[PDB]
Amino acid sequence: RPYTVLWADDEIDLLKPHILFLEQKGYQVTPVLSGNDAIEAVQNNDFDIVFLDENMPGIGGLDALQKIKELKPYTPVVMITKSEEEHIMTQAIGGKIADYLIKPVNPNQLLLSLKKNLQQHSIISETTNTNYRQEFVQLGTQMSGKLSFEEWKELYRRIVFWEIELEQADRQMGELLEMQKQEANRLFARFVTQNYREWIAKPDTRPTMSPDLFKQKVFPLLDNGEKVFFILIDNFRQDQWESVKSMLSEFYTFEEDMYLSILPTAAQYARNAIFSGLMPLQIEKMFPDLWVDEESEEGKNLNEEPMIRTLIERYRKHYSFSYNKVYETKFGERLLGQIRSLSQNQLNVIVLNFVDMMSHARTDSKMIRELASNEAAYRSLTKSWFKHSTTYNLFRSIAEMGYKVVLTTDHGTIQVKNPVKVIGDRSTNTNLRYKIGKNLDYNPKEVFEIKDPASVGLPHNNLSDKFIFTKEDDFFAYPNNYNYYVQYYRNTFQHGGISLEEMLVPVITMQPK
Amino acid sequence: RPYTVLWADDEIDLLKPHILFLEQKGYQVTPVLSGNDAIEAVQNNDFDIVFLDENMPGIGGLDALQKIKELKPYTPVVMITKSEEEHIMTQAIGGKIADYLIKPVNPNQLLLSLKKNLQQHSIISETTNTNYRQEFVQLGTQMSGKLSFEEWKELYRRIVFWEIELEQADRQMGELLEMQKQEANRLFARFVTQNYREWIAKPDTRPTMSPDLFKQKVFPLLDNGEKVFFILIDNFRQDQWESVKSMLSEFYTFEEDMYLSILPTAAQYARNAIFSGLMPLQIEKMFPDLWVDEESEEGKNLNEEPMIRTLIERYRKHYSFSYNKVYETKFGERLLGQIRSLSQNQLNVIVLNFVDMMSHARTDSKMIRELASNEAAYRSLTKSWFKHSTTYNLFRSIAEMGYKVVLTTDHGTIQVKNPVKVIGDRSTNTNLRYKIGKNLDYNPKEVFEIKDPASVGLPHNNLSDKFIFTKEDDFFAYPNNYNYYVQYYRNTFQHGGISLEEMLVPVITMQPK
Ligand code: BEF
Ligand code: BEF
Ligand SMILES: [Zn+2]
Ligand SMILES: [Zn+2]
Ligand SMILES: [Zn+2]
Repeated sequence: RPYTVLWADDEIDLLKPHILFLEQKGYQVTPVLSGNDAIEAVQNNDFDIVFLDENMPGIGGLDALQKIKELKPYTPVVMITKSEEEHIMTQAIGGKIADYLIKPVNPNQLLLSLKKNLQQHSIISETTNTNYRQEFVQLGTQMSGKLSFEEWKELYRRIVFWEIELEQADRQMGELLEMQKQEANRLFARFVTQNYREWIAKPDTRPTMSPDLFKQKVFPLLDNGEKVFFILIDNFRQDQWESVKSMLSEFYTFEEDMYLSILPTAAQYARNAIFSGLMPLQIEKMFPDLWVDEESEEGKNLNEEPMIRTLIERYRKHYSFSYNKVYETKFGERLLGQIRSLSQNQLNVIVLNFVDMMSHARTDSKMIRELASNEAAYRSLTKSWFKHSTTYNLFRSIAEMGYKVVLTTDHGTIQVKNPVKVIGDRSTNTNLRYKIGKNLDYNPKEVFEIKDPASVGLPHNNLSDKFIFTKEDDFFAYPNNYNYYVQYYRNTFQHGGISLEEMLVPVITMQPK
Repeated sequence: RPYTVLWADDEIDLLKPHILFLEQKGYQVTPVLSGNDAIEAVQNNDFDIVFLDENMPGIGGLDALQKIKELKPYTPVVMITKSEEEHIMTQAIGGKIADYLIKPVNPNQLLLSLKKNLQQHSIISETTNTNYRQEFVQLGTQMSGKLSFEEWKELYRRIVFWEIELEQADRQMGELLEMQKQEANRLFARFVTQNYREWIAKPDTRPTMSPDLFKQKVFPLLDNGEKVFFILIDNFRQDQWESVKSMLSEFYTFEEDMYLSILPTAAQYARNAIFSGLMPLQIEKMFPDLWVDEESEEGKNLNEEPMIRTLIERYRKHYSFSYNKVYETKFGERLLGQIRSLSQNQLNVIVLNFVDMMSHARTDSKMIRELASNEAAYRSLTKSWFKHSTTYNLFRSIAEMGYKVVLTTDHGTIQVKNPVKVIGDRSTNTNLRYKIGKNLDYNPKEVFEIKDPASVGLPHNNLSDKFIFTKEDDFFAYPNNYNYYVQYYRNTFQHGGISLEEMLVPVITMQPK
């Protein structure tokens, strides 16, 4: 079927050359001479696009626009007029005009406007597929050759970008990236297993990790006299920052970067390392009060504010600061009300936990299994919360206050696929991406064995304790009810292990506009 | 602040007057001679917009665009070239260009695209605010007089339209419509309580209601030899339809309409009326084995496929039909996978329950309390579900199967606000918007008294039973721990009573494009 065009213009006869040209290109043009005729035509038909002229007898062009957008809000309306007035242009833009063309009109301009407003989705789709197939060989070739951390960053940023651009494409085109994604995870998995021990041993030569975050990305700005809001959104992947960055460009300049999470990828160690500036083991030694062991019943991140103080004082700084933790809407509302009473501190730290709460609810919540069945839904559901929670307005006010913002997280999360059999003490931790214990049977290769936790800067309730970690998208399953739990945990989001999603996380330094 | 423009063209010299015109109108313009110089400037500067000439030395104009979008995807780009080729248009469109202007370009045309690509949201907001006040007058006029059912449809449609249209505006602009909506609900409740008993007694004259839906909206299509998918999304408000119809306009054209759900606005009564074509009392009188009374705890809508068979038979029809109920996520994926097999039926009934489950979860799920805290969030969450669940690809597949779709619901829901004291019994039901009881104590002025359930086509277990319904945003609250349950149920979504959201519900007839 060919596309239909409704063209309303009292001088429609002067446009015969254009109309023949359009009919020549396969379009079915319907002419009328008044806006009343135009509205009636829209009432009784389903045109694909409407060309309107501003100056007509009787009803005006912009009035027909308003009435037409009430009847067919999804049908693009192009305004084609002699007038160059600024109030006419403005009103048309406000009337939701799809495009505005000033007479005299190049016939080829009409052609462009018809392609862009009737086929931009189908066109963008075929280009994206083409441009992806173009870059496919480079991707596999880019990762094939062993590469540096800085290159690993760009490789992942690239895969994320493609993962988002291909949400709309067909399965076949989706799977080509999944393979590349998981193959990258496999290759990234072994990449960290080779160097993780030496990053702990050699802090000078290592990449930025959780204990260095405040030192590399926060202290420079504070020392430079800049006022900062450090926003920690627990469990915020790279692709979740891509999903929300468009909302924030309206208020901020982005200085995007990434850093490496320590293992395990969970708040107990990675987030405590961030605010303390130390590895968990050094937290237990130097500050035994502030560390909470794994076997304890109490929460494991209740002493982040005092840790911040030790970090500030340990570096001989005298920053004024504040700490707020929003784990419940109503608390985040009160914070949004008193936000501007924090204008005195050089550093305001806000922790948001809903995304981690939601990521976990993907397992034990019927609601979130549906609303985040897949990663695209997960990202969309993340966008909805960012917008309609206090978070959006929170950023808006901070931008008004002139505070720079370092937006980052403590770890990501990954959709788990394959079970890894493990058996341990009943008192063994219940995390599915890492386990702590002594009497643990498993296959050493299938996991990432750490028999000397002190070397990787991790404390232990005993001193025969060993750490094991899943890699890629694996997850631990116990032989009891193995058939059941593997069903229950397949395709859920789990953090604590090793993967590009979990470890490679964004740290965005944002300047208000 | 004045907006920054980056213009890249090898013949920049010639475009100088265009630049003075832009710079005259308060636009900072930065000119480069090639993409390479353009690609640099974007990294080293935060530009508001880019102007890309296609044909330049070395770097391809389109290949620069591809880079700029990957660096600063949030920044619009306008292409201004002498090219009139089709693929350059196509490639530029596929590169996510904002506007494409053929040389020679009118200066006012460059002004047009600058207003339309850097301010559009602000202009639309002002126009929306202005236009609503002008229409606010008429709406007040429409409500002033006595209203027919058809006028109630049109009024409610326009309230919802402005409800969504004003999501992007100040609070006070939202409180004007809120007052308008509340007044509309008050009159509509008055309108229902005056005429409801007449409607059940005069089928030939009453407006379309639940037991009439199939004969009025489905059978005429099948009689005309059309293939119909009847999709009932439980608990789907007008504003929820309004939120998704953009997604569907890509594949269907719509004949939008609304009908009245019978009371109570609950699946047990309204939805069974739909599929049986009878009032609940008639379902019990004629098909007692298919009716499930209130006392029992078994599901109340488990015999809808038999009811459809009796409806087809009752009207001496010979339709081939299927019936599928989706509440699990996995089952929906199975249905989509096998959607083609339903091509052997004239009528395909699909029931989707998630939106109702989701709506109820707004009460007892701290997840949905956050994700659907307000009506705007409720709509945003319905949109993401529709898109990223199997529902989107279900309508997609149905259109490709040349099937006509009748999308509707059994009732809406309303955010409750004010309690209405009621004394009942352990036997009394738990619905917040209506009660059934032999001995109910309440203030008759705060409810709609049905002492004669049979007169409104309702069954009951005891001869002295009666029905009472809340109106507007009221909800029933029992005296014991009244204070706790008032604050607990306040601001939740509840259905079963009288309101525009609950009763005046959409029925869309859709034709595949
Ligand atoms: F008469 Be139209 F506005 F060119
Ligand atoms: F040289 Be450009 F493509 F006008
Ligand atoms: Zn965390
Ligand atoms: Zn977590
Ligand atoms: Zn229902």
